[PDB]
Amino acid sequence: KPIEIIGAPFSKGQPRGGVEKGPAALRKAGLVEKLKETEYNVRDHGDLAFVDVPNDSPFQIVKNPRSVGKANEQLAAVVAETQKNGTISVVLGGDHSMAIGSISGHARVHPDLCVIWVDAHTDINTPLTTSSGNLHGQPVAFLLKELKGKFPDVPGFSWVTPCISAKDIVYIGLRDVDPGEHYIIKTLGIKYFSMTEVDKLGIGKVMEETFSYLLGRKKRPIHLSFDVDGLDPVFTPATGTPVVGGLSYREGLYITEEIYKTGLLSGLDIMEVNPTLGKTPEEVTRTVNTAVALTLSCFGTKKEGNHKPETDYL
Amino acid sequence: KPIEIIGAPFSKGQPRGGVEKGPAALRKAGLVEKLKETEYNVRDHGDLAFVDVPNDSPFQIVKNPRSVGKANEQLAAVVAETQKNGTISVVLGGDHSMAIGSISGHARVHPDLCVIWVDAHTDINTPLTTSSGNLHGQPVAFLLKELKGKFPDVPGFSWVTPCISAKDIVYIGLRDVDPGEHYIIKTLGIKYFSMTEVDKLGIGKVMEETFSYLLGRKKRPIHLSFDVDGLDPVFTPATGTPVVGGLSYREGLYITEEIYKTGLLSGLDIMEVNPTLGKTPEEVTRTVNTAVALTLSCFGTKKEGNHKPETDYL
Amino acid sequence: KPIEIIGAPFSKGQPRGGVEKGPAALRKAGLVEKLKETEYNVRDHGDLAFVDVPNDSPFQIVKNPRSVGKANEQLAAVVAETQKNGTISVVLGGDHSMAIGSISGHARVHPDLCVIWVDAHTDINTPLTTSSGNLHGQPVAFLLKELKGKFPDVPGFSWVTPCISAKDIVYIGLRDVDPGEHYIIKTLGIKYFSMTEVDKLGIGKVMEETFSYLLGRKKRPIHLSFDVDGLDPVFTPATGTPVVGGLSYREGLYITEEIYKTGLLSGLDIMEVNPTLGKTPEEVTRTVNTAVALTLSCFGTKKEGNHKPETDYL
Ligand SMILES: [Mn+2]
Ligand SMILES: [Mn+2]
Ligand SMILES: [Mn+2]
Ligand SMILES: [Mn+2]
Ligand SMILES: [Mn+2]
Ligand SMILES: [Mn+2]
Repeated sequence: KPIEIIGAPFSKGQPRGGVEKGPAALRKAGLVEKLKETEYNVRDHGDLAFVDVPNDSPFQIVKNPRSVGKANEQLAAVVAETQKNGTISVVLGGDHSMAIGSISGHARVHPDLCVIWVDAHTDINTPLTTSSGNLHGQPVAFLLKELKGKFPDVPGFSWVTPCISAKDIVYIGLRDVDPGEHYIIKTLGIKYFSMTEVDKLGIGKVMEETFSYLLGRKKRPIHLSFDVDGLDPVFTPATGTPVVGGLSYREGLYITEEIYKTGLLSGLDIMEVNPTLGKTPEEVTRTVNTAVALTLSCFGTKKEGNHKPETDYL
Repeated sequence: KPIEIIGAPFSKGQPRGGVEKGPAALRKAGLVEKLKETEYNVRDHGDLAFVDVPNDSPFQIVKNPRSVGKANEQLAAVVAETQKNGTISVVLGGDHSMAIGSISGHARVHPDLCVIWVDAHTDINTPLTTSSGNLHGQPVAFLLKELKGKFPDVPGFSWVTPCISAKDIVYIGLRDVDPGEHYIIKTLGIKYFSMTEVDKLGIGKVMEETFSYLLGRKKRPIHLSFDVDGLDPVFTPATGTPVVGGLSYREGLYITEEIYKTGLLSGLDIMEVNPTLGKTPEEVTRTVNTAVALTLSCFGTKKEGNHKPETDYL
Repeated sequence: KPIEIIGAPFSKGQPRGGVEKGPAALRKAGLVEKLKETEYNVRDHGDLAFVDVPNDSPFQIVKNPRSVGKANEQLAAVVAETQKNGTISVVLGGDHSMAIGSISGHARVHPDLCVIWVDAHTDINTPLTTSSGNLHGQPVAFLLKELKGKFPDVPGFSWVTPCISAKDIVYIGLRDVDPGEHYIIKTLGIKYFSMTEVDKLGIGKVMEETFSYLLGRKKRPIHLSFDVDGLDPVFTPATGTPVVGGLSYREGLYITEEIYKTGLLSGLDIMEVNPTLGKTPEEVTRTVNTAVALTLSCFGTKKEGNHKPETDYL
């Protein structure tokens, strides 16, 4: 099967600045040429060009509503499209808000897909519950069925069609959940493994459950939405939402690693990688590199080593 | 139920200097206002005022005997008192030596209480076995029944009445135990989980045993004596007794976290936080903040998120 | 039983420079006097003197072939010798290439021995498969039976006699395996626990399997070849082959710790400790000290404390 890399230099989900420089920093780090070396075929679709909706008045709290809406509309399209041609979609963020289009597009071509969301946050706050109007913290809401109608209609997000239900998604990493967000997830009984779960079970066990829970019955495609801030800041320091006590490098890789072995990786999102947010070059480097790492992991690089089939190295 | 915060700016247990600035650095870090936001009621009883016994000759090895004795006498009083009025006692150290009064006072109002001691050390060295005469390393001894008489009588500690037996306490973190201390704990068969145990079992399992072991039969109150140096120096760098390979942040929180869920937290001690001991402001900050973290954890903040009951955020 | 410390200031296995200063930095750090304090007898055999074979032309890729061959010939001798007199052999590297002689000598006196290899690498690349000709990355190959003949004959390694088979060795730590190396290990079905395994199982479980796998049937001696780079660079920073996401300090100790408890430690190798490779004195210090740590662990120091038998400290 083939891979399709899609840039998503967007940053209006987050109030900060620099995440759009994400895909570029990733590419820069050799992400493609590297992916190239795996047993997958690679094509760099480039970075979507985003048209900034002039005069994007805040729809209440929600800021840059239309700017984001249109942004995601394009992406969901490009994604859906390449998904249609059976290529696995890899989106390079850009902030997590772009998630909406990535999943939406995907859903179209693969509606039975499930979602593995790795992040310190749920990003499931609704236009109402957000304490900011930052959409990079409301992705799961627009995509969620159960949350349909449960909030007004934001300008530009008219095209979104809740494409998944709480029994289709699993969180991993959570450690900073807003009262609303918590309520919402505890109410809709959404399966997750906050750091406490992980601490109690061990990444290993966590994956097992995560997998049998989302794939026990039907073996549907898997959409991995990996928020860089999900790993402790000690590995993914360059982000806008750093939270202490998060997934270790090793844990993070184990996840991407196990998900590779499932052979069901259909869609991937590498988000919140914000180059400008680095106390030192190192940090920014460190981040990106693990970012790249995770990515290759998802695609077969194994901590246990790799060799080319049908080839006697002796 | 309500909370009672009691400062314990003491430092004569340790030979170093700066721990008395502990409670202040904690307070400073927003510890109260933060605690305030939990579903507990809060009252800051202030920082006991300690009278330095002029001319405190070393009772043999034991240094600043009377200075400490009187220090703890006051605390055990204030503690006992507020415990009586059913408020959960939170002591901010100050060095671990102050533990004696914190537990003693507590014992009075709740003698059936058990103790969860988190620390890299046992601090169970007797006036005889200590290699220094530093009392901040002899707390468990004065409080221990089994060790009653097993050593001379120190000036000022005349008031102490061994209030617990080796089947009432559990250590977690141990990784630097003196030959004596070891002997003593292995002799009196005291239950513990040194880092090796934790490595073998996983904080999760460790808590399970820790809980069924100390609460299997009777569901007594729980006295948590948390020594900041119990976490790897990578989180709690600002202390006088740093030891490598200790509880991670995540582990440390899991503990306080589980103990919160038991609903039996009766007494707490936040010790050895020594502001002056920081290679950089960061370290000192980092420490304090996790210190605060642990504390709030004990009181309901959950890595998995928090929302207010009977409130539709929608 | 007694201990025999043998220096191996060698560095021609690695292209870098400084590892020969290893044993010295270790000694310097109190390694002996420390070991002395354990319930083992200690004798410092000194650091073998190595004669640099003048004009060591690269046998193809393999560099410094003869220089290394002769180096290991001496060691295998000294090792074999002291092993004969029933003393447990402790070799202080020096680069991992010296492993060949350490194991070889050992094998002679204890051919039924098994090997626990802790390292980020397999160092099982053959003169053919190496991408460099650096022998410090080919140890396991020369010692392996299955790999006998599977490659030309290197100058100076004429004396080596494949002394163990893939069912006698277990890797722990692996996270950087060359395509060849991988192939070779997956082909010969060699048991190992790469970081992914460890992440999935937990050092604890890993040791269990490691032990029942290598000692289930016969309780043979154990040869521990510990490559310093096996721990995350965050503890063992001073090495030529640092790899991210490796064994933690705690994990590393747990291993040496469990292996101590088996009572079967027959041979040990403390390698790749390269003093010159330190961004700061600290790093170099940090490394060495954990190096020493591991070592003492293997010999009875327990995170859970230590006391002298038949002695009432009361
Ligand atoms: Mn996110
Ligand atoms: Mn996030
Ligand atoms: Mn203490
Ligand atoms: Mn301590
Ligand atoms: Mn090696
Ligand atoms: Mn290595």
